[PDB]
Amino acid sequence: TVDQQEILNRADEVEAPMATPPTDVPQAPSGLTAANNAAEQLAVSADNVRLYLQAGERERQRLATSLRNAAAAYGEVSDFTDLKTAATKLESGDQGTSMVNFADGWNNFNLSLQRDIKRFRIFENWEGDAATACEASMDQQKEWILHMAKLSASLAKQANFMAQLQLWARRGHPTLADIVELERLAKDPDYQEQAIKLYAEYQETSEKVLSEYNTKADLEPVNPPKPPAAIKIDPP
Amino acid sequence: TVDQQEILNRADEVEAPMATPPTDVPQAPSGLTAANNAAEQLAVSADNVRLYLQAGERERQRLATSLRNAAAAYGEVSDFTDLKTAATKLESGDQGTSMVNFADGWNNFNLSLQRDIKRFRIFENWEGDAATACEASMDQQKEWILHMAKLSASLAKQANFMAQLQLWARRGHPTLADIVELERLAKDPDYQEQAIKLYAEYQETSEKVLSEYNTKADLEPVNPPKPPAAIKIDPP
Amino acid sequence: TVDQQEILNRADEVEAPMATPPTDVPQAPSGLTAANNAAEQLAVSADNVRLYLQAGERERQRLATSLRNAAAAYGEVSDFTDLKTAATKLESGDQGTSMVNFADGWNNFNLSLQRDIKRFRIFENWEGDAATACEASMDQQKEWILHMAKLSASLAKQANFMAQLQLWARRGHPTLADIVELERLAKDPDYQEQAIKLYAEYQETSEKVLSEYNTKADLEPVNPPKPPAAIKIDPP
Amino acid sequence: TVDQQEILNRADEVEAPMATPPTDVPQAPSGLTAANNAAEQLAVSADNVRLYLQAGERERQRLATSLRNAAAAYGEVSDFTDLKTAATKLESGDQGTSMVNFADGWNNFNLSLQRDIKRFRIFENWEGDAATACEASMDQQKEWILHMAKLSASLAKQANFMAQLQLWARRGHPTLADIVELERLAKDPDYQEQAIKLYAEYQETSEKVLSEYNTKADLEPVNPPKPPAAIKIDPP
Amino acid sequence: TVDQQEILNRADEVEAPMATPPTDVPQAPSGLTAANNAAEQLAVSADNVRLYLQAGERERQRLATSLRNAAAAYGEVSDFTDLKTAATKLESGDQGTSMVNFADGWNNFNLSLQRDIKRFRIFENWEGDAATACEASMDQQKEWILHMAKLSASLAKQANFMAQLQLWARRGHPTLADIVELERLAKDPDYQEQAIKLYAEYQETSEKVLSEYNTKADLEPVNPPKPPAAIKIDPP
Amino acid sequence: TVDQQEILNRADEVEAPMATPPTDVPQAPSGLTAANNAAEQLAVSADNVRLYLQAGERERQRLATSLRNAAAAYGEVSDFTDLKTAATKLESGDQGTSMVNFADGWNNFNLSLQRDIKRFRIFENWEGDAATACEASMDQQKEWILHMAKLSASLAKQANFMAQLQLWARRGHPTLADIVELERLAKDPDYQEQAIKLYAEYQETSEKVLSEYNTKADLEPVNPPKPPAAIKIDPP
Amino acid sequence: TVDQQEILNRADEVEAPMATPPTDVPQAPSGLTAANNAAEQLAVSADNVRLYLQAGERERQRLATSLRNAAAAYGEVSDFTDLKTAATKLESGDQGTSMVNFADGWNNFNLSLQRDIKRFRIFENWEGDAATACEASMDQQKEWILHMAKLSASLAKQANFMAQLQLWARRGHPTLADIVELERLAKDPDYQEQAIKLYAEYQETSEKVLSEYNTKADLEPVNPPKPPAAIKIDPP
Repeated sequence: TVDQQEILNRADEVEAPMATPPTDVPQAPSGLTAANNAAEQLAVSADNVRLYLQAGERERQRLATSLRNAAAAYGEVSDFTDLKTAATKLESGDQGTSMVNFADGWNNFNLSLQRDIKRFRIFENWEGDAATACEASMDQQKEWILHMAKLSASLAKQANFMAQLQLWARRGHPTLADIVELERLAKDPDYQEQAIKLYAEYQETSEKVLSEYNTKADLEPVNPPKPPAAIKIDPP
Repeated sequence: TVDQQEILNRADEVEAPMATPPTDVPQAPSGLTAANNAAEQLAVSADNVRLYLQAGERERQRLATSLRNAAAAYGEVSDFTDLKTAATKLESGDQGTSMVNFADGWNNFNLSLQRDIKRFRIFENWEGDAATACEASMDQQKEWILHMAKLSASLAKQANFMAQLQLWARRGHPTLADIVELERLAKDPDYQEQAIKLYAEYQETSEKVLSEYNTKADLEPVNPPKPPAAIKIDPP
Repeated sequence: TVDQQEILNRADEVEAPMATPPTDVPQAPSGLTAANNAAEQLAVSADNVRLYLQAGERERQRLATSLRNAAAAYGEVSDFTDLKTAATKLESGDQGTSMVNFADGWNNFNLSLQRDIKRFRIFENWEGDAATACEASMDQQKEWILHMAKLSASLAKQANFMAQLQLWARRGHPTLADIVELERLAKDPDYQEQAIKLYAEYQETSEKVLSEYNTKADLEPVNPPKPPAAIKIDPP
Repeated sequence: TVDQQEILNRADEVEAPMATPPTDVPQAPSGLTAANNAAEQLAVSADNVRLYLQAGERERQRLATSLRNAAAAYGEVSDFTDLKTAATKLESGDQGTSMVNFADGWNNFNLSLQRDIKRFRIFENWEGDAATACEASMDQQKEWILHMAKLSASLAKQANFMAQLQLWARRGHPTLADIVELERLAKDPDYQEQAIKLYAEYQETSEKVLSEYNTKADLEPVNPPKPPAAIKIDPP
Repeated sequence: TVDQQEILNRADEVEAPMATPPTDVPQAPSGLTAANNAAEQLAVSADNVRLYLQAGERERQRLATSLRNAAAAYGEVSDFTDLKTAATKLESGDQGTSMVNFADGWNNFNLSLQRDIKRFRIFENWEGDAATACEASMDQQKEWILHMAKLSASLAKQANFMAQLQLWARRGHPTLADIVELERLAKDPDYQEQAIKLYAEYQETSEKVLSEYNTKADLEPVNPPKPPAAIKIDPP
Repeated sequence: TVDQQEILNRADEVEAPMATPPTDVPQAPSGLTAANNAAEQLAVSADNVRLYLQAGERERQRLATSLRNAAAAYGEVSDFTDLKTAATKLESGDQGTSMVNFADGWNNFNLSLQRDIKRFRIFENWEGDAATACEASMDQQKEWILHMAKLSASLAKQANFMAQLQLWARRGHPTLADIVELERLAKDPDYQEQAIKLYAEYQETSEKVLSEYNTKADLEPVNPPKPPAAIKIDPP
Repeated sequence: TVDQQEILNRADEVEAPMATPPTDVPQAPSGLTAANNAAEQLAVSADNVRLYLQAGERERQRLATSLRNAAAAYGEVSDFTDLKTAATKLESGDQGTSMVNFADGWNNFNLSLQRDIKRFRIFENWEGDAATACEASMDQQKEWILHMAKLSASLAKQANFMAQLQLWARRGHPTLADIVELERLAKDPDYQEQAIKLYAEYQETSEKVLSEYNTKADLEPVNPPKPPAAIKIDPP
């Protein structure tokens, strides 16, 4: 006939908790202002993704309620200070370890969302109009979940990008020790022919690296779409 | 039953003031005419963004009013003068510090708008047609707010671009001191073989740098979309 | 109740004169035929923009009339002659100063149009169907004004482009003095081995520069869209 | 009241003759077959543009008639022979002067069409449904005229392109005199080591230049859109 | 009144024969298999274009009949054998002369179709609904004719492409005489150090040239659209 | 009157057999696994094309039946083993001859389909609604046939691509004989300085060639569209 | 008449089991974290594809049921530890053999799905509305199956990509043995001039290779579309 028990089991399965998203807060990789902006952009994007996940959770409760109603349809139930400032900022911070932890957490969440779309599979023994409509609704929830996983992945991708940017800038930029060297070796009045040249070259490379850093550390915000409305089935 | 108190609390939350946008006026980085044009373009774009923010504020008041009405639905409640002119203009101004302050303010505003979309989350305990319609309206307001944050970001991005352009032009262009040097060292009649060559090279590089400056300092205007109309719910 | 005085004040504000567009006529930067074509294209585009501005002015009068009617709804109220020709033309004219004056005027007009969209802001105290419709109409006028400002900007951009093209061609092309030199130094029969070589090189570079000049001096016409029709509100 | 005289004056203004298009027939720049094809393509495109201009003239008469009817609505009123052939063809013809005359004429026509859209401006003192409809019709005619001017411009652009192609090919291709030289200097049996090399190089460059010439001289046809139908207003 | 004679004259003009398309059959430029494929592709495309031209001819007869009916509405009326094979094929055939004759014929047809759209011009003295509809139908026929001319042009363009490909391959590929030379000079046992090197280089260049030849000689088919249906006007 | 005999003749012509597609099975050019995959992909694509050709044959029978009914409407009728493995596989197989036979067959089929669209030409003496509808149906069949010919061409193109890939890989990859040489010349303990270098270079080039081979030998599947449904005309 | 037996045979043919998809689980090619992520992404994508294949199987059962009903319609029926860590991870794992086994299995599945669309061919002897509708439904199932085969192919393609990435990284990155060498040869205090240079170069190349590895090992998820609903035919 009609297997109400299959429908009830599927209703409990569809609103079971999914994976818990990460909650760690990523810190700025360095002391540069663009780095702090990037870290704050990531934190805000993470908060917004968590918020929309709670919205999806509500949609799944409503879908489970509709399934239970559908089941009940059957039966009863030259000074160096600019260079020194740039270098000091660049070598401060944690150099990206918290970014990597952030990215790992969000990649894990990506994968664990992807593993959890079994709960939206089609029914074995249920058929008819209500079953078709509920399957369409579960399919929509599945699509939204996959989109959310993709957003989680893009979040982790941006965090990894920030970590690699920090490394690239750190090996492309004159060290604080090199700047202290160049300054002192400019305190002696025999090398000027060389030190002044080196100062100009450092100051060049520094402006160049920092311009690269400032533009590439401008992260896109992540806005999650709201989950599609669950199908509503009133109690009999 | 129906939690009117949740709706009233959400109505007060949705029309609470958001972050205040920055009001500082960015100055031209140099004395060049294109720089002044760019600064004025930025000032006008900032004014226009502030104006549309006031429009969005009105839409949020109307949305709060509609929520209060919906709640009441339940119960009672060769001369060097061209070179000298070019250099003098290029080294005048504040060299972009007010642009950087402008950009910082607008990036902060970007982030603080992004942090303030909690006020548009779905309802916990409210359901039905009015709740669905009000959620759709809040979702629209949220979308508009995110677009406005994106425009704020683009504003700050343009200001940062102007600051970097000023630096690039300043290290790519012969100094006023170098021009005074070249002129004087051309006042002595032994070096002509060299000074005339150097004059032509300077004048080349100067035209080149200034053409770059004039085209890249042509900033796009920013026109904000008007906020979507709030849903209207009449009093019972 | 309903503030008729706000509506009447807004009606007077919306049809107040806007900035006056520039009327100066840009001259050809040189004697080349493509330069004259470019100057005439600019003059025609400027005339067409001014014409459409008058159209927009009429639309704003009609909008003000509709607002006054809406207010009344409440209560009572080898020879060198080709080279010598090319050079002589290239060094004639004003070399682009009138183009720069033209561009400055049109950039100023761009900015002053952008500053004048306050007159289309939403109403504070007016609400209902007529207010919504009038706000939509003002929004349309605002959009058209911003498009017109963008066209003004593109006009100034083209004029600046012509000035820079004139400079580029002038420093890329052999001078009239250099051609007179090469000719005379070819009047003596000892240098032929050199002068004939130099003549061919000049004639090369000249064809090259003039082909560049002729294609890049082909300016797009500017056709302004007509302003959207104002909303019509009949007197009561 | 209603100014019939304004409408009648505008009716006479809208059907006044516009500029006369050029009628000169462009000749092939050289003797090459692709050049003759290009000249014939240009002649056909010019004929087709002139034909559609006559169509637009009829539409303007009909529009003027409709305006007069609308006014009456108010009151009473190794051998060298392949090289020698290629060179002989390339140096024949007029080398592009008639192309330049053609292009000048069509650029003048472009500009003079652009200057003649005043006749489609909105009305000062006429209003209502018929006025709106007639303004829409005049706007359509204006759009068609601007498109026709753009086509005229593209026609002149192609003619200029053909002239520049002729120059480019002429300075990129071995002269007839150089070929006669190479042949004769190959009649003496001491230089073969050199002349045979030079023959192969000429024959290379010649095939190369002629392939370039043949593909770039393949001109797009110009098909004018027919003018939009004038609005029809019957006599009262 | 109504000029029936104009309509009848236009009916005879519209169904007069147009230019006759060429009927010559293009031969393969060489003995290569890709060349034979290309020639057959061209022959088939030419046949298909001729077929659709006959279809258009029928549409013009029907249009003329409809015009006559509309008129009657008023009143009564290392071995070298792979190299030797490649070279022998490449130097066989007519080397592209029949391709050039084919292309000339089809370019002439292109132009003569373009010259023959006068027969679709608007009417001078005929007006009303039938005239508008017949003008729309003639306009459609004109559009189809222009598309057919464009297809004829593309046909000639492909034939010219094949001829140029044959030339390019012939001067890029080792001659049969050079291969006989290399073989014989490899029959003597003193040069091996050189001949074996040269054999490998030839065999390289030969594979390279033939791969180029085989891919570029893959011609697109030409499918003509069928002509739009003529408007049908029944006899009175 | 109405020529039924023309319709009956066209009905017999439209369902006459078309060309028979090739049935030969293409073998893998080498022993590489990607080559076997490519050959199997080609075999499957060929089978699928043959299947859809049978579908089109049924559609043509139905169209002929509809034509006969329409006619009846009138009257009565370092070890070297990875290198040795790679080389041994690369030099096995038939090196692409069966691919070339396959491609020839499918190109012939392409052309012979293109030659066989006469059977869908418009009618001479048949007119009216049924004739128009049957012509539209024949036009659709013609379009499908041209698409099928294009798919046949793409099939042959892929086979040719595989043959050229086999040649490219074979001359870009160290021979089995060269690998046996390098190994043995590494069996003697005097050359190591050289042989080890050569081994690394071979192993490099081999990985490089095989990666190229594996990615380019990944062939797209060919899915034919089903033929459009024939028009149905019931018997009178 | 109507061949019910053909329909019943086709119903049994359409729901016969298709090929069984592979079930092997691909392991990470190395010890890098991105490699583990890639392997897990592949495993999840494989699981999701298998799930949708089960969905398609249900659709084919329903289609077979509808066919049986349609049949019944007729009758009764400087330390080195970062380098040492990087190298140790890179050389761990199986270096991609399980990826290659995975890819082979999924390519086989691709091909075997492509070979199994005979079951959706059109009917020989069945005609009418039900036959047309069932053919459309089978065509849809065929389209879905081809899309699923394409997804299987993309799955195998990604696995092959991971294997090639592992090889590329392994020959682009300093060996663990080379790092042990460089460290020890830095334990002796005579070579520093060289070893320190080599350490910096290794550390460079290592960061470079690992950044490449981490970004290219970021695999797209594969989301299969759900199969189109089978046509429903109720029993008579």
